[PDB]
Amino acid sequence: AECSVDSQGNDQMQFNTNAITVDKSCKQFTVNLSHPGNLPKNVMGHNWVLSTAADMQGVVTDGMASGLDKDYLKPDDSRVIAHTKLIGSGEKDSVTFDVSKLKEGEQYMFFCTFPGHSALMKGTLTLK
Amino acid sequence: AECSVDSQGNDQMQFNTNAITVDKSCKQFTVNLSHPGNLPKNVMGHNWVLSTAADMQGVVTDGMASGLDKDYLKPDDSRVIAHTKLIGSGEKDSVTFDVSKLKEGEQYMFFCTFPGHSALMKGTLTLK
Ligand SMILES: [Cu+2]
Ligand SMILES: [Cu+2]
Repeated sequence: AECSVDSQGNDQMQFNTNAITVDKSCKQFTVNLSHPGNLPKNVMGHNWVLSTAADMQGVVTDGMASGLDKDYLKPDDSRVIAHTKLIGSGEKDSVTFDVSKLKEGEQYMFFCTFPGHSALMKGTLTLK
Repeated sequence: AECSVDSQGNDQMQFNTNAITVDKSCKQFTVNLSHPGNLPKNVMGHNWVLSTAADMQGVVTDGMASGLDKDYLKPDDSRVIAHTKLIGSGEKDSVTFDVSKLKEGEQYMFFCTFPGHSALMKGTLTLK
């Protein structure tokens, strides 16, 4: 805990939070994502993807085009700071990343890239 | 147009209209649904479903429980007044229903029951 947060993507197409702050003392930060619900990945999969607020749009749009087999992420997208995989219900994944990749004074956004989901499944992240 | 309306459901989970006025001189009313875009039915499928504003929530919950193969509509649901099938991009479907099944002063909603889409794809239908 302290440098980790548990996140949930449900069958209603929402995340349980919309603002995560990363404490400057953390060397690494972990996101544990679970998918409560009953629906399969192909109709209601979720991932936790991080980028800057300004890159988000590019990542969601190139992710959408890559398709379900690339977990709707462009392979080696260098706008992507960190991402989990695309999980279906009852599945779980965790991503740990370097806090050094964040810089204080920049807005980040986490979001899901499964088509249409970022309209509700998104939140701000900031290093503080 | 005369006793019919054309409706579109696109890749960003939006219907092109959000209010339909059926007119009382119509014995029947037709809604012609189409889906602009490129995503298939299992990612961005849409249907047009009508029920009272009061029954929409159960129709949505039971719908989501029916599965993709049942087009996310509970078969022979008593509360659905008219519905198209679920369609992906490039697919088209229509429904004609009799205007005697709507009464004056009752509030009706049209909506899409594909998981997560109702919160964003819905509108009111009025007998005038
Ligand atoms: Cu999602
Ligand atoms: Cu829909």
